[PDB]
Amino acid sequence: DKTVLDANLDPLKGKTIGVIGYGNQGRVQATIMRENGLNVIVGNVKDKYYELAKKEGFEVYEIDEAVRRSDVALLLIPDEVMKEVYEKKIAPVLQGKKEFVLDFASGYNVAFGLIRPPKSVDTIMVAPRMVGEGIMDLHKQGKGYPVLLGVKQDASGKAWDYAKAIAKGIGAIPGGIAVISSFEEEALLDLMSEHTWVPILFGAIKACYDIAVKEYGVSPEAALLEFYASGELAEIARLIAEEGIFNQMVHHSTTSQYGTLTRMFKYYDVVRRIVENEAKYIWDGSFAKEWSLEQQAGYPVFYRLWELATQSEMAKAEKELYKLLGRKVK
Amino acid sequence: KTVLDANLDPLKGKTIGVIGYGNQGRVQATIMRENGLNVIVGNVKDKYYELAKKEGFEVYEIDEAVRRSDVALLLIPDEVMKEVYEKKIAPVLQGKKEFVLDFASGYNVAFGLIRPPKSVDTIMVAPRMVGEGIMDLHKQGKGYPVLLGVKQDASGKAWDYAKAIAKGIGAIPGGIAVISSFEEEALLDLMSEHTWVPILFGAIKACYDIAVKEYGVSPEAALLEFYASGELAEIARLIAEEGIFNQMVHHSTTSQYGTLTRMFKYYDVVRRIVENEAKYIWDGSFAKEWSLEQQAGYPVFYRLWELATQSEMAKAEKELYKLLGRKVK
Amino acid sequence: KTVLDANLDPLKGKTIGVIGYGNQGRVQATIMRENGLNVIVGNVKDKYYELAKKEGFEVYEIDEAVRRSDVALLLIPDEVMKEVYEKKIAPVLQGKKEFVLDFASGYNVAFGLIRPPKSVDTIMVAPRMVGEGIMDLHKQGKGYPVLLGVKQDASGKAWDYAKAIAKGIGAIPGGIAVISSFEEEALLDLMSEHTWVPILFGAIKACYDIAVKEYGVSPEAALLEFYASGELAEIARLIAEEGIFNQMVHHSTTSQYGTLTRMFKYYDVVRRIVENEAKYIWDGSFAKEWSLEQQAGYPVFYRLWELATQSEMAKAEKELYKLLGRKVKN
Amino acid sequence: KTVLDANLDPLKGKTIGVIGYGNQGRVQATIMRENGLNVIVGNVKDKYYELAKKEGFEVYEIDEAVRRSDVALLLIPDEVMKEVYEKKIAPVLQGKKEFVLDFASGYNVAFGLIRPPKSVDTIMVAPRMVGEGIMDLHKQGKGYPVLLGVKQDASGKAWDYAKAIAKGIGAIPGGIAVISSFEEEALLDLMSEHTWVPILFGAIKACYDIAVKEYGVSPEAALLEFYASGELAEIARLIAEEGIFNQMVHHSTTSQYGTLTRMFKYYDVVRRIVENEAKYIWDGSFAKEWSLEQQAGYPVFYRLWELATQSEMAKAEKELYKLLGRKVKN
Ligand SMILES: NC(=O)C1=CN([C@@H]2O[C@H](COP(=O)(O)OP(=O)(O)OC[C@H]3O[C@@H](n4cnc5c(N)ncnc54)[C@H](OP(=O)(O)O)[C@@H]3O)[C@@H](O)[C@H]2O)C=CC1
Ligand SMILES: NC(=O)C1=CN([C@@H]2O[C@H](COP(=O)(O)OP(=O)(O)OC[C@H]3O[C@@H](n4cnc5c(N)ncnc54)[C@H](OP(=O)(O)O)[C@@H]3O)[C@@H](O)[C@H]2O)C=CC1
Ligand SMILES: NC(=O)C1=CN([C@@H]2O[C@H](COP(=O)(O)OP(=O)(O)OC[C@H]3O[C@@H](n4cnc5c(N)ncnc54)[C@H](OP(=O)(O)O)[C@@H]3O)[C@@H](O)[C@H]2O)C=CC1
Ligand SMILES: NC(=O)C1=CN([C@@H]2O[C@H](COP(=O)(O)OP(=O)(O)OC[C@H]3O[C@@H](n4cnc5c(N)ncnc54)[C@H](OP(=O)(O)O)[C@@H]3O)[C@@H](O)[C@H]2O)C=CC1
Ligand SMILES: O=C(O)C1(C(=O)O)CC1
Ligand SMILES: O=C(O)C1(C(=O)O)CC1
Ligand SMILES: O=C(O)C1(C(=O)O)CC1
Ligand SMILES: O=C(O)C1(C(=O)O)CC1
Ligand SMILES: O=C(O)C1(C(=O)O)CC1
Ligand SMILES: O=C(O)C1(C(=O)O)CC1
Ligand SMILES: [Mg+2]
Ligand SMILES: [Mg+2]
Ligand SMILES: [Mg+2]
Ligand SMILES: [Mg+2]
Ligand SMILES: [Mg+2]
Ligand SMILES: [Mg+2]
Ligand SMILES: [Mg+2]
Ligand SMILES: [Mg+2]
Repeated sequence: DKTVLDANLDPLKGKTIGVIGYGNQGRVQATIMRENGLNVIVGNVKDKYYELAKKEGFEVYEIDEAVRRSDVALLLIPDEVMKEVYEKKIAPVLQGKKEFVLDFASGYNVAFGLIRPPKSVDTIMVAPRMVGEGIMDLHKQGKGYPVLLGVKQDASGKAWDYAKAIAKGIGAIPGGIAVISSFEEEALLDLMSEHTWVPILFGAIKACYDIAVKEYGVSPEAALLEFYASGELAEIARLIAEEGIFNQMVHHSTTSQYGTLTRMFKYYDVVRRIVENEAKYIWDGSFAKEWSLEQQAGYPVFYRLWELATQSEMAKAEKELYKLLGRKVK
Repeated sequence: KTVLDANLDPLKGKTIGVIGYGNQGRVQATIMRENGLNVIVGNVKDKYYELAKKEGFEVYEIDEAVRRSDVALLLIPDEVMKEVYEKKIAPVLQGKKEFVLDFASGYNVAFGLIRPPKSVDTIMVAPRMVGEGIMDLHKQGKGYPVLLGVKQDASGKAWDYAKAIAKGIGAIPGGIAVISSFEEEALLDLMSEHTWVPILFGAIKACYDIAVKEYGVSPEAALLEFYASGELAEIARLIAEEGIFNQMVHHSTTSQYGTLTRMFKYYDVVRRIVENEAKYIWDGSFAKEWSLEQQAGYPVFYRLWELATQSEMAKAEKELYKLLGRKVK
Repeated sequence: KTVLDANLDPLKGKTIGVIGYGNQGRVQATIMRENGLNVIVGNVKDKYYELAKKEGFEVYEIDEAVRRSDVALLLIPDEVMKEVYEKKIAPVLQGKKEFVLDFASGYNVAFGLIRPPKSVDTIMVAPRMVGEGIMDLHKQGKGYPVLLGVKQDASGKAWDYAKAIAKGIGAIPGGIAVISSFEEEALLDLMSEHTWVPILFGAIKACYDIAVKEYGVSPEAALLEFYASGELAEIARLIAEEGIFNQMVHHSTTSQYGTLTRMFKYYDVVRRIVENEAKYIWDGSFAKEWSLEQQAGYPVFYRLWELATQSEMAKAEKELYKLLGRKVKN
Repeated sequence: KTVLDANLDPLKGKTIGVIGYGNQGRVQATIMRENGLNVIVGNVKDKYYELAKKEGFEVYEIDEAVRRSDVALLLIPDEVMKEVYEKKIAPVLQGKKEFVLDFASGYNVAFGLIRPPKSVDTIMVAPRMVGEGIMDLHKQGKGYPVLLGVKQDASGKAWDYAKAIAKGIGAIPGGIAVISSFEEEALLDLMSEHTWVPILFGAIKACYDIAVKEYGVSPEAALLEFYASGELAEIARLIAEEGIFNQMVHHSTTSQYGTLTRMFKYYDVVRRIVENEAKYIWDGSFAKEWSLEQQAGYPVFYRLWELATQSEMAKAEKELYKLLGRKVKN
């Protein structure tokens, strides 16, 4: 229903695009838009990334200089420090604008109300659902990739004619898929993966090791070679991506199939209660209050939990094994 | 403990017979063919025989391979090793005054489903690898890990065989080889297929069923974030080659902080899950669950593919790939 | 939705192979011979054969019969069908190019105990009827209900057969036919024999064990009120004729008020009894319970008669029938 | 294990910069000037300066002092050390090639609130003493205990400094010095101010609130038995001289038996109180609780003073001291 695959590039012919940020994002969406023939500029603080970006012909300006030069901008800076740069530099300028847009990449700072643009402005979202550099490994092929789209304010009548038209210029369409969503759904799916099935994976290996070694008499050097020092995860995911999450398992054996399914439906009702509680804790914005306060205090907890992980009983006896193998490692 | 090398000299004058020619047969066979070792093959005559007839091997019947040789590698599955030991092979091994029997994975020994005689030496060589990449890793000359173990020894040299085998299947020198048992491997090679495999698939199934049903989300987008992307295919490449707690410097703090605060918040539940799942295996209460299913007709095994492959998630995933250009089943 | 009629020509010009001649075999058999149709009768040779040879039918052996015919009605139980498909029939069915295998109870398909090949059609025709009365009804001319379903179709005409068979077994036109699956066939045909059958027998056993041993009642009277009378037939005949909430006007309000006030007071308990009993069947965790019992020697099945048939209730029941003149136990 | 002595030459030939002149600054300061050592005294100028200029010391401003010297003893609280490192000092320390920063309480390091650079050594020297009695002890000649630790070393001599400092502050030889970390420094220094301090004050508050309001007791007597007398000091002086399980022979059996029978009856409850109170510190979930309070305006710390100082106990205590002649509240 909401599938979107093609859209014209005609609105932007005659409009300036101001890229913001030149991190490991800006070098991708800007370049794919440069060799697609659109007058585009760049804005950053001056560091190694400007000197790099000075070696590429880009018309780098200061930030507030670009955002009075241009017509639209792709605010490709992290979800951490977009608040300071909108509050301090940019937003006192946008009242000097009357026909303008502000294209975001991660809506953590909109759906939770941390930033509030005015009403004479259009806001949109263009989120690559892709690692970001693999795009450059793929865009040469002419095969695009998925994106996401959304709107907060449309005080110009043509928010969608911009958003649908942007994705055609960053190598996403025609050739891939473009999906229609909001910011409120953008931040949830972007967060619920970083809260629910990521740590519960790392939380099990930590407890399939702490049970195999300290209780059941197992060699530490072997316990890791079965969990996550082999090509299991490195190729379980490639198969899930290209075949089907419930269609790869014919490749494995029945002893691997039967034990999986009998225990997947046996624990669907105790990760449900983990996720329901972890989504209500985000839908209500009770995570921004947790993460926005940590930046004020000095990162006191974020500093400790690295020193428990990186000094535990697993990493200690893992760090030696890679020394006994010869990997590229700490 | 670790072994990193051992001479191939015990196995210059004895016959190796590999059984099975499947995902693992060709690779431990071919590598030992190019390493100067008179080796043979034994199987039923089928499509895997036919190319194996096109490869110069002495592909023979099973019990003829085992009156011929004194050593063999029984690379057949953990399911139907029992039928072939009780029926075809084991009545022969009484007629072998000395022999060695090299298993691959010890699901059929540590649980006592098979019991070789006492005039025999049992050993173990388990590739901890994907299986096919080993051949690409034989050409390179970079080996891979293995596991070793013993059930019964009546030669004083159960180890000089096992250590010396792994030198000849492209595992060492260049990789390592770790010392374990059958009892320890059938746990690690099962407790992965019980604990962190399903609880992964059990969360996506409930991070979707909560997003579409209760929170008003597009189905086509819910899949593009979880596991239809390039994400999952490279968070493993980094965990494998950098460190499970050292990839995270690449992500941002919004991705690091939410992870760690919730990993230590749930270590006391997946611990409580795995304790139950290990006691349900250490006591052999899984072989009784899996050996009975084979005897009934696979009745539960047949249903649970029919729920997974007809659920609310796969229905809308099976179509999104049609909107990308990938196959369907 | 609702089927009422279909042709009969898709089966004319073709042979039908009746398998089994039990208390259901003869019914669908004779009705199709009374309709003038070339049908054969495959069986093992016992008293049912010598009977079945006195009835004019042609008998061949099973693997000869299913070869001779074009479709067959495998009217053998759900218990020893697995042995006869595995041993005799199924090695023959690869020697055919179009064929059908008409089942009666799909307990042996939906649970995957049998798996027919790819070049074959599978269907279901379940008489939802007493079975014996159908002969008492074919001498009347009014049909009866059936059920229909498909497991696989490789002819494009899995339905023009199934819809057409039911007209030939005295079910339509005049009754109806309902469209379902095998997966729904076994559930409804099992949820009755798990949920409201035993809970009925489980209450009488506990309305007797409470009236005699705790409240001082004559045993000869406790049975005359529960189930020594035909009053249940006057609840069943009326429920079949009038309506399960319309047979109660015929009773009095003292019988209505106590019923309804307690039907809704316990709907929230038999719900939980049934939810557990349906999840224990949908997942196939009953075939594993019933297919193992056959393999052990029927050890539990043998005991539970000797508790029922030697209990406190049947003892004092078996004598009261001797004190009436009904069939005391053979 | 147990340190008892070390050299003093690694600091001779190098200046020492005393920061802070509080009730701890003067002590380690004067003892090092009494030992004939070139030391300076960096401070803000207040009554502690004018004092500190009357004592002969050289005062410079902070960023002038820490520039002048080679090492410094940052004897300022754990509360406003973050502001002075962030604002003044730390931008200077990149202009040095070898330096040391000797702390006193590692609440501001182990919780990551401060992060010194890579070209710097960090150490810990914690007086485990009242602090004022050290001057009463330096006029005696007997030293006292300390603690030692390291956060980073880039000289190979993080220990020949730390071991050597403690000899210069009247701690060794004659006392001892113990080897620990910052992470253990803050825990033991906090677990005492969380666990056995309040549970003491929490019992007297509930041995008074039960004796007066429920069991009919004179308020003027309930205090004279608990803590109006020096009997606590007669329990503390003896525990320091004799042994925490050897001060009890001096008491009677009625005082011995009731103690021990109830110490082991409640060891399994204060265990659970402390396990929760240590996991709430090891994870740094206290700095997030204390660093936020400073930002809001101290709203809770103002209230909980007004409940204690207006309670039912202090009211009738503040008058009894007026009825004795001790320091009634200022
Ligand atoms: N796994 C991941 O982390 C992935 C994230 N993404 C998204 O893709 C993009 C990632 O590109 P990446 O290159 O990783 O971004 P980086 O963080 O790598 O670079 C950030 C950019 O912002 C500038 N910058 C950083 N901090 C500040 C600051 N405090 N004040 C001002 N400017 C600052 C940087 O330096 P200068 O200004 O000198 O250039 C640079 O241009 C982001 O939008 C991210 O959300 C999507 C997929 C993968
Ligand atoms: N899954 C993996 O990647 C890993 C596998 N292993 C172990 O190695 C072995 C691999 O098993 P798998 O890869 O499944 O082998 P395959 O299923 O890949 O091939 C099966 C082989 O066994 C023969 N075979 C199959 N069924 C029968 C039977 N019923 N009777 C007789 N012969 C039969 C086949 O035909 P023919 O007889 O004509 O050859 C073929 O040679 C297992 O022991 C497994 O534990 C080790 C590490 C990981
Ligand atoms: N209970 C009912 O009223 C209902 C019945 N049905 C279905 O109709 C069928 C009725 O089965 P049922 O009534 O039990 O049949 P019967 O028990 O009435 O008669 C059994 C038939 O099967 C043959 N037979 C029995 N055991 C074997 C065996 N071990 N090997 C070979 N042949 C055997 C018998 O002998 P021979 O082969 O010599 O004839 C006879 O023909 C079932 O599928 C049931 O689900 C449908 C609706 C309700
Ligand atoms: N309190 C105790 O029971 C003991 C504490 N300690 C430890 O030793 C140190 C003692 O701290 P404390 O005794 O509280 O020091 P004091 O409170 O005794 O004196 C405070 C010192 O710091 C300076 N100062 C106070 N506030 C500020 C400020 N906001 N900005 C700049 N300078 C300031 C004061 O004025 P100026 O700068 O003008 O001198 C003075 O020199 C801490 O590290 C503590 O952990 C050691 C033993 C016992
Ligand atoms: O915000 C994040 O961390 C991303 C994710 O969805 O994983 C990259 C966008
Ligand atoms: O079938 C199994 O047991 C294997 C596993 O991955 O655990 C392949 C070896
Ligand atoms: O035996 C069975 O399964 C039947 C039932 O009534 O449930 C007769 C069909
Ligand atoms: O037998 C019945 O149904 C009666 C009732 O109304 O309770 C006694 C008449
Ligand atoms: O810093 C603290 O909190 C101290 C304590 O009372 O334990 C003074 C040392
Ligand atoms: O106050 C006490 O503890 C005494 C006792 O005998 O218990 C008087 C000494
Ligand atoms: Mg994210
Ligand atoms: Mg993610
Ligand atoms: Mg496995
Ligand atoms: Mg595995
Ligand atoms: Mg039934
Ligand atoms: Mg029924
Ligand atoms: Mg303290
Ligand atoms: Mg203290």
